[PDB]
Amino acid sequence: PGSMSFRVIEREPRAQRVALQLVAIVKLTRTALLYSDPDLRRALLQDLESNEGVRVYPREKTDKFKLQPDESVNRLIEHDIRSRLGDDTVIAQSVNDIPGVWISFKIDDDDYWVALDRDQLDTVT
Amino acid sequence: GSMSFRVIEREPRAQRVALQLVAIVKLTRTALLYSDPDLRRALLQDLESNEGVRVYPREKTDKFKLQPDESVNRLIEHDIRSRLGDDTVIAQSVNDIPGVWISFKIDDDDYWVAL
Repeated sequence: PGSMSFRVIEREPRAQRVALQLVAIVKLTRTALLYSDPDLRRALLQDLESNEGVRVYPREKTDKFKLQPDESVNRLIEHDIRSRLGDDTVIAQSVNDIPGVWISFKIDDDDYWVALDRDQLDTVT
Repeated sequence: GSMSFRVIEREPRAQRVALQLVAIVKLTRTALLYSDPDLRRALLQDLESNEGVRVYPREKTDKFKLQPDESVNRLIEHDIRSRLGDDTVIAQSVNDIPGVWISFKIDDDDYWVAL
């Protein structure tokens, strides 16, 4: 049980909690939409909004967005998310001047956002 | 503080494992609820392979075993049922397969999620 080190566990377990939760929301939202009945898809999207606070927007070439504040916790959360969703995942604090937690996804060649009503990326809901 | 009337001193926090399990079940149930019937096999395969979420039919003949009756488990179970419904079965095994087993229902169809 060693005395020569200096590094100790700090806040990393919380970052993992937050990240794995966000990864679940994005993956399950994508899956729900991918396999949805087209006749029920509006209802699905309303259900996600009302019961999970998840909004789905098309991701357009004309979208502007702002990256998360470059703080150490945010870097760790983002890194943990990208480990599961892919390097090219875009994670933002606002898109088209709407604040939130914004995470990109794709279905084949169609691009989307998941938008969550959260003041901070470092949030456990 | 221990004898005081402050919220933080008198009420246990929601177990994070419980709220996470709730979110997974809610989303899974949502995916299934609005799914295209011809895509339900594909959906179930994707849930298992890509999200680690295994959905099975729940049959009347299923044997299940309840979680150990310890105070933490009672609080987790209470937090799950307060969000999913009091009809929710929560089990440590179904048909002698260990796991975190949580039931849900859509119309006349009963299901398990194993995590």
